[PDB]
Amino acid sequence: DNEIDTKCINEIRMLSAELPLEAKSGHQGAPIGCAPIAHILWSYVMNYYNEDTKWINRDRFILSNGHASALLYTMLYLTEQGLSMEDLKSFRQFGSLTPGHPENHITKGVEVTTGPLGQGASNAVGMAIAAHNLADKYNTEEHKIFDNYVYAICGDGCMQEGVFCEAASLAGHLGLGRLILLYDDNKITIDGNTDLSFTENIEKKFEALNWEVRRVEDGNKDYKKILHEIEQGKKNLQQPTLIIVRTACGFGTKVEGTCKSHGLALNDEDLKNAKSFFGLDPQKKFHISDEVKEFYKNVIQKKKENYIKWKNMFDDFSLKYPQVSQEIIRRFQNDLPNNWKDALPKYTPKDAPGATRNLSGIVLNSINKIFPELIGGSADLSESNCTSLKEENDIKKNSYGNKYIRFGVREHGMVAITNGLYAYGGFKPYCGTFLNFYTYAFGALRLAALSNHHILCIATHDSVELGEDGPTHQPIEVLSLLRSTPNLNIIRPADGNEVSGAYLSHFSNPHTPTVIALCRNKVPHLNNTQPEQVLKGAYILEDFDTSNNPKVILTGSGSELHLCFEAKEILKNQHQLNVRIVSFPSWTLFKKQPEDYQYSVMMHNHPNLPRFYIEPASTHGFDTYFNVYIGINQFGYSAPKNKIWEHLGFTPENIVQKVLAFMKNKLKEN
Amino acid sequence: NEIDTKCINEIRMLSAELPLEAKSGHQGAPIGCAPIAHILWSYVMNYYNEDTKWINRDRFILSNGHASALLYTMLYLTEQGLSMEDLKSFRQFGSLTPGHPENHITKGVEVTTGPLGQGASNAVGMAIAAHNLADKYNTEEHKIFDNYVYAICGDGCMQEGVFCEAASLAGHLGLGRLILLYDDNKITIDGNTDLSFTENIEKKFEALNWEVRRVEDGNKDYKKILHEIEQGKKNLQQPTLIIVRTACGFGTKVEGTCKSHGLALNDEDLKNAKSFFGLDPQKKFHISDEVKEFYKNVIQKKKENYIKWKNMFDDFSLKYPQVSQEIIRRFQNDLPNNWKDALPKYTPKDAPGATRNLSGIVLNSINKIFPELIGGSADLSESNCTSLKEENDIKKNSYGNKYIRFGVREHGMVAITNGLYAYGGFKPYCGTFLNFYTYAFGALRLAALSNHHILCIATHDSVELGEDGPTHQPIEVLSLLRSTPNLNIIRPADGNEVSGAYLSHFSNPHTPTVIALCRNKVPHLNNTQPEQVLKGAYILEDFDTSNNPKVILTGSGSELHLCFEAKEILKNQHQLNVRIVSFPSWTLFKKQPEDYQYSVMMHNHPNLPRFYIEPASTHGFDTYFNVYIGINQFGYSAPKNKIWEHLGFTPENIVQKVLAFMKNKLKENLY
Ligand SMILES: Cc1ncc(C[n+]2csc(CCOP(=O)(O)OP(=O)(O)O)c2C)c(N)n1
Ligand SMILES: Cc1ncc(C[n+]2csc(CCOP(=O)(O)OP(=O)(O)O)c2C)c(N)n1
Ligand SMILES: [Mg+2]
Ligand SMILES: [Mg+2]
Repeated sequence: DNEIDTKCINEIRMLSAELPLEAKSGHQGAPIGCAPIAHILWSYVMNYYNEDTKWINRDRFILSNGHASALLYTMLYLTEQGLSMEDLKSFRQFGSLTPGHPENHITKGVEVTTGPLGQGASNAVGMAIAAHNLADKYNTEEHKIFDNYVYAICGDGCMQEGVFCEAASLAGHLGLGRLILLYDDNKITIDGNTDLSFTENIEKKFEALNWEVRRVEDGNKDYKKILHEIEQGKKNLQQPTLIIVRTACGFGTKVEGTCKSHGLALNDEDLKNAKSFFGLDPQKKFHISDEVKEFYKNVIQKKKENYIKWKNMFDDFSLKYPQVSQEIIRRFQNDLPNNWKDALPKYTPKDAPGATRNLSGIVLNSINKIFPELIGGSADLSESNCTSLKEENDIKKNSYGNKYIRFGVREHGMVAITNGLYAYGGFKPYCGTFLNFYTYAFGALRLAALSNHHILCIATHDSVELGEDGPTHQPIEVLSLLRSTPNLNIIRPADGNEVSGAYLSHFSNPHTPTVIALCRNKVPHLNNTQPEQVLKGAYILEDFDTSNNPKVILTGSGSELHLCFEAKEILKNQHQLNVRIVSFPSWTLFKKQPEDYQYSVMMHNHPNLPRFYIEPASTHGFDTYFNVYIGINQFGYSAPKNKIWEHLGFTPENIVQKVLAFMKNKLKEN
Repeated sequence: NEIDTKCINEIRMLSAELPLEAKSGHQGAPIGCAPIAHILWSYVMNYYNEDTKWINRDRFILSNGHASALLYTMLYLTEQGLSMEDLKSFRQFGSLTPGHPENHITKGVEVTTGPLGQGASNAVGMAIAAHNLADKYNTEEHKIFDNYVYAICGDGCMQEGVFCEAASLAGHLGLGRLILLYDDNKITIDGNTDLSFTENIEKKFEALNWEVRRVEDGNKDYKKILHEIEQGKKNLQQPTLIIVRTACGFGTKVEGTCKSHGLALNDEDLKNAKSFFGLDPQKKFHISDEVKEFYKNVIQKKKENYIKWKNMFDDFSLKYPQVSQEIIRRFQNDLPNNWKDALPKYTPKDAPGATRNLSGIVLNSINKIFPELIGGSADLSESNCTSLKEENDIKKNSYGNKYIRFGVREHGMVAITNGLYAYGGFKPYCGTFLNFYTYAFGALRLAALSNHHILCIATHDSVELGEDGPTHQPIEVLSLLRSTPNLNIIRPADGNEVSGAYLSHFSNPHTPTVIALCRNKVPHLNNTQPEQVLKGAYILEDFDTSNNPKVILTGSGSELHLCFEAKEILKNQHQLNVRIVSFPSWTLFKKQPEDYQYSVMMHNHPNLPRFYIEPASTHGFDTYFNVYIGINQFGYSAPKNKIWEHLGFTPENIVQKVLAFMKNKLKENLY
């Protein structure tokens, strides 16, 4: 043993613990407990380059137990990856680079946003898929361009969440040996001892999932064993490795091993006492000794030396294989393939009707041919979701350089893995399930929006239009949910041109996740639909004529917009009205537009103008743009689509009656 | 004998005919699981066909809900309220036989399934109830509650996180009254399970502290199915998983292919299958006299067992009348006498309190008079304020308690809470931070669809929670809940409204309630009233009789007190006539007559300033309001006061927005 390692570990414990104390808010116990793991990971195990936190061959790190953020920030400070001491002292303060739970959009060296338990460890499964795939796709005998590992720390909370139960099952099924998960086995959660609620035999469970399991019995002091088990885990490339590290929460302090150690239970005096216990100066606050600084300066230098060897190898590879090097650079710069928009199909009303889910499958297969970086799949609904890619193969154990993932019945794990694939870099991932079952996964979908992860969510069977599977499958509240979530696009295309526009919208908004809502049965290709105009959220398909007849606006989207065209025929020829038709594929994209544009389309500054909307979902929000509408403020039915639409008034005849009734009443009041 | 095989095969074939008639649905699992079903209803399960709400019945759950045609066939054969004409109306509008089972529609359907993983997780809650009631009420001579929970699930349920969570809790609590039969058929929709699902299930469930049993030939070895179920029942210290290997679509042309999952057998195919199984291929929707006679005898034997129980319960009720009356009251869903006396009352003279703490006071008050109150928090008992003083945890070998430590398992917690309600006899509650109910929305939405009367305590409801930051601060959740049918979301502003929110929950017994509660202290407000919370919005201070220009300020939760501070400025510095409206619940308000809604909000007046403040998405606000402060972005890791200052949650910013709206309206009207 060299005392410098123990000195580093103990100064990391106390600096980390000081951040919540300064903020009077946050968690000290796990940062103290996990300091040995962190010292080992950053000083000996992980390969990174402090001057380029986006190095394409870095080992990615994820703190799944995100409440331990003070530990991560201490490590990013010590390894000079972009945090100053003043940043550390700004822990949990407005606008700081050190929020109470790590956010990848705020802080360099933070790969994903954690805090909601189970997400980070599931994200890491997706990064391990990426690491295996790219090694298989690009490495040669002499050039190991991608040879990196995914390291994560988690606690008991992540081990209980279903999202990580799902992701861990897939990780074992796929044999992702590049994943190393260190579990802080400290017998503590917020309510108290884990014995209150959590007594699984974790080792036996993870062996049943096809993980390799290793153990460190004294994770507070045996940092050489932590290093040894990590190094041995890396040698087993056919199984993800779980390392169960036994620690004491708040080790060495007054609150050690009690559930109060979870949070902020060490004041100034308690930290002085802990510093004395650990052999440090109790009078120096926010202090790193010269010897520890010198140690981490040397760590940084050794990391850079390893980076320079890779860089020289990459330059040699790039001379020998220029077109492959060009592809790698393009993918990791998030640049899109040359002439990619030529892959988006175009249609006219003379083409045969098609379901928008099927039209989406045509687009997916078209762009798959020119996007080497496209990756994803369905949660056991590949045919119904139309996500299958012709002539591609499944990612499977010992065959990672493929594009299609069989997620199985794991919506939440799916989306978190999809998040991890995007966050790794170099990928444009997509996922699929029925729209109604994305709420199984909203924990991870909300994080895509907060994290700016550019993921594509194919969501078919978007309404009661799906028919006999019934109310447990028919969304009512989901469109409203998505429209109420910041930085998320929900697009509900009406026909083939608009499906192409929905994919165009996704790739034109590269910091925002997209959900494309798609219908089950065929709908007609409509007059004047335009892919580029989907980007504006709403646009006019047929404007007012030049007559002096009373004016009406009909608006719709998805599988009901064609009903507005049918209603227009009746209103025009049977009731002598002047009807505008507006397509409303995306509320979120529309809200981005200047108000002058929004009023030019919806004319919602006119109180007496009939402004109609139809949508098979909750009417929450409709009063913003509309003053007469048909929605669904109830659960659905197990019945054929036509019977549901008849019962709920999704017919041209009912649109007509609603508009006429609004107008007759308006005229009488006028 | 041959009768059991004949019963099984007629069940296979009648079940397979319902989707064919509807030209929609799933034939393979109903065929594959028919032997399990025959054994469960004919030999294992104790029920009473004339009372599907018998309090000591064995509850059954079909977790692989796409197999609904099988369940309906059994409810028909055991005469539990479905006719042949109902079976022929499978998946038709208004029928009692929807494509996935719905407890609100069909007698003998205990929970609503179809979303995978839910039913098996509900069954864990049902097993908690069965263990709890046995411990609470049984005596040496009177086994009032001695029943078991039976469930069938497929591969999909075994992959879903909600059931991974619930199964972990089931093993931790040692719920030996739970028996789960797993249809291990190597098939899901995409194809072979080896595409995505290769766990060693037996070893995994042993690690979760389940007992695991197996039936290697679940297509034909029905005696072994019966044997393993009966042995599973004898181990009361562990839930039992029975891994039943079947062939999806066994005996038919699609046997063992993923095409068998859905609708892949036509009229000719079913004739061929009937010949394979020794049945008359020319008779459709047919049960033979021999099979009808067999199930008539089953029903009579179940009734004999019920009469024995009823006689014992009558003897118990004479010896312990007060206890018997409590059991009856709980299972009737009736509330204790004078229960509303448990709801505290406050005035503006009382000291400020956080609404989460005030909720904790109400919970402990009603706990004293509600023996049927049960629940807990997902590892946030202190922060959610859900702890019950002087109550004990439910734990292995100690089930007659009221508090559940759910651990870090929000989705499993809500599904278990659903199961506790669906069992009968309970008023369950659960708790987590509001932002983490979207982890559990699969189950929460089903509470609404199923009419499960569950209470969801949801604290830390906004950016007001402060430094934990944007991963913890809801923006979209209030809107989601307001957009969900048959669900109440209530955000009480102070102590009186917290009592009103509990009043609202127990006054609306077929609707789940989410109560959104804040972290820090807020003042008790003028004229708040618990009974008025039932109307969703109501006037706290109404207009005076002056001719000064009118303004309405509306708020809820932790921001309503800001409207009082803004009113003081608008009245004293600007001479305006200001109404204050409390808006604790959009969902309760929407169910009021329009005339009431307009009398409160006055949203038929375009030029009247109608203000609202809420720390969440402005989606929906234009229904009642024309000027407002919301949050259409994610939050911040920062102290609450810093966030409110930055985003304009201040009395002075309310004043500026109202005055700017008014100045502009005057200018437009002068034109
Ligand atoms: C999904 C979710 N549910 C709940 C919380 C609240 N919470 C934060 S940490 C924690 C559990 C703490 O246990 P563990 O992960 O073992 O951490 P330790 O206290 O040992 O550091 C919980 C429930 C959360 N952050 N995310
Ligand atoms: C949460 C959820 N996701 C997806 C579906 C769609 N779905 C219905 S059945 C099924 C898989 C069928 O697998 P299994 O449970 O093994 O049933 P089997 O085909 O063997 O009868 C899926 C994905 C669903 N009903 N619920
Ligand atoms: Mg812990
Ligand atoms: Mg199966």
